[PDB]
Amino acid sequence: CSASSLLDKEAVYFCHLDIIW
Repeated sequence: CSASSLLDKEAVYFCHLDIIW
């Protein structure tokens, strides 16, 4: 079920990454 409900959590937070860095 969405990898313990992560998948989007990790993709979104890390790609958001504070305005690309």
